Amino acid sequence: FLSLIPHAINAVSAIAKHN
Repeated sequence: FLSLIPHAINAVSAIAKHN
């Protein structure tokens, strides 16, 4: 459902947010 391109762009916040 295209729910793959906008997902990775969000995970980039977990890195930074996951510390």
